[PDB]
Amino acid sequence: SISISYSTTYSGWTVADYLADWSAYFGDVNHRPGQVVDGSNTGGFNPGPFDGSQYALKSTASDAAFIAGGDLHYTLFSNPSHTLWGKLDSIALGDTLTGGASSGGYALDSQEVSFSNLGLDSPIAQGRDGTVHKVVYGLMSGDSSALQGQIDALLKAVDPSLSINSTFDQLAAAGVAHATPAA
Ligand code: MH0
Repeated sequence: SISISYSTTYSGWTVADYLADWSAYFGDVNHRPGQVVDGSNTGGFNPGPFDGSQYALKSTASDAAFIAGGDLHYTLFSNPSHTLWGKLDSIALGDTLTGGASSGGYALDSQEVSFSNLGLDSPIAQGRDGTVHKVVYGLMSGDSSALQGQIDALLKAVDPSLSINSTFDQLAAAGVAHATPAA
């Protein structure tokens, strides 16, 4: 089942609350045609350059950041172009990236919430319509709807009473979430 870790700072928050709020701070890095010309809004893979167990990206509006974990692959200019696909196990959200390929891996200085054991696997054949692509490109572009939908489906798979409109606390009571110390 999905496993969620959250700082007790967000006790009382719903998952949807938090994601909407995080997305508001992160904004949109404008990773769009004609608007990616350097490393300021690409993010990066570990080990990379185009494949990794992690992909990480910091906001260009704030120091909000996320890390996607799993077995991940970006097609860049090969077909289907600009598609992230593969296995997505985790999404970790917070503030300020640290580390990298040459540091033992990426991490967040403040990791606020993470979602793991997502069990998502999108084949390259699905192109940008794959769930993995939609989830991560959504986050990059200021739209966490895809992530929210997937989390909601995973929670309801555990029990139909669970939701992204559940508080983190309720999800902990249900055995899916685990509180970590204040942020
Ligand atoms: C190797 C650097 C690099 C990384 C890392 C990178 C990471 C990501 N990308 Fe993405 N991306 C990179 C280099 C580009 C460029 C250079 C362009 C601009 C293409 C153009 O101007 O026609 C771009 N990406 C453009 C895109 C576009 C726009 C394509 C279009 O509308 O035609 C999407 C959807 C995209 N990416 C997805 C992603 C996703 C998802 C990730 C996360 C893995």
